[PDB]
Amino acid sequence: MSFLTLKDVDLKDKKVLVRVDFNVPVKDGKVTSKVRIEAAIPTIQYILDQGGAVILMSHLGRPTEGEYDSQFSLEPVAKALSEIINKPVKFAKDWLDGVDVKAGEIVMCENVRFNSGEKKSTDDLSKKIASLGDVFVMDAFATAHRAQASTYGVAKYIPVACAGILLTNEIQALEKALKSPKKPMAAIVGGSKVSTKLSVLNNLLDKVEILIVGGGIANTFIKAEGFDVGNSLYEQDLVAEATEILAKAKALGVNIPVPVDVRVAKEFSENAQAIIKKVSDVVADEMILDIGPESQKIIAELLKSANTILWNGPVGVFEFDNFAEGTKALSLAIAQSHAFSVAGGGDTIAAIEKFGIKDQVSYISTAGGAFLEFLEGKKLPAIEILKEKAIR
Ligand SMILES: Nc1ncnc2c1ncn2[C@@H]1O[C@H](COP(=O)(O)OP(=O)(O)O)[C@@H](O)[C@H]1O
Repeated sequence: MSFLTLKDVDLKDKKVLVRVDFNVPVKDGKVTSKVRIEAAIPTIQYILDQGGAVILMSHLGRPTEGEYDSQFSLEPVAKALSEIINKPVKFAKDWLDGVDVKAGEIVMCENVRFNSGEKKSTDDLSKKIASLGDVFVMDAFATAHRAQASTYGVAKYIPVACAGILLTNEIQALEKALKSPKKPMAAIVGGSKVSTKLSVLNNLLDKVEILIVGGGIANTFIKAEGFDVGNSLYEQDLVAEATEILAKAKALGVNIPVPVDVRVAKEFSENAQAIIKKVSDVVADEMILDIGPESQKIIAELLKSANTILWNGPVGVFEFDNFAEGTKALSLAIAQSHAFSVAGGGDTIAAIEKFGIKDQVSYISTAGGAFLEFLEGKKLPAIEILKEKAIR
């Protein structure tokens, strides 16, 4: 609401520049997944119906700035879009000098990342991009955490800057979980290290009633509670930090359900056999690879009560069937909850696909760092410039 959306701007007979996420996997000049191209169809369709000309801008892969590289050209993506849309898509390689388009037509620019000044958002390149159209639309959330000429700089100099369909929905789903969640609110933070999720843990610790820690993160908390972890993956350096997190959670009346029991193994492979053990019975030679059935029950209880769920990780190495029970019971609890659920991160997405509960999750973010920076409570430069340019 703080920024303008597609419905708040005049798109009739205007050159409309759209920053999309067409960072799709390519193999031998052919797209192996069309998911992200299918996602931006409503945004493209809407502009076309309003009477404007669409100018698509995107990044692909990791090319070196200031150089052209055919293995990262958006040419196969332009052909892929024309197939899905059924509408002709002109591919512009000389788009910076000029772009020629007529209402009802779609034009695909060559990869932005080739241009000098893109990563640093140079005012030189930002003004050149802004001069190509009348309105700027930002539809690529996965890149909203980076200030770049085609995600941030163009919005400074273009006459009109707004947010597209995908970006408006992503910010709305995330803000419905973070800014003012219907209580109770439960967050699940799982991963290999407390260090990589510390900022997520400190930001959520203030906004939730339930904070479930999982995997390597949970193991560090098990060590903080005084229990022996043996050969389990944990960060010794952060034990003092996780000890403080448990103290602040106590003071703020947050339920951090540290596992009461675990599933331990003597080998890290898909052939190892689970041994259900109380947290206090972990031997030196053993490693915690999943939670126990008592810890699953505690989690299922707490998520049944919740009206908002924020899921960022598993509770076990679910890639191993013998250590998948914990993440299965967690996924099934989230599915049964009917709470507004927001999921993000690769393991969470793999857990959702493996346990086939994708429909039963209200929102699934496919963003990486952009999703994590938002969960950390940080300002996303692409979003902030749209807020400024929305003021009248
Ligand atoms: N008990 C555990 N011990 C070791 N590794 C685990 C355990 N539980 C889960 N993992 C694995 O650790 C990885 C989590 O790392 P991370 O990349 O931070 O997760 P994400 O970024 O998707 O939230 C996952 O691959 C997960 O399967």
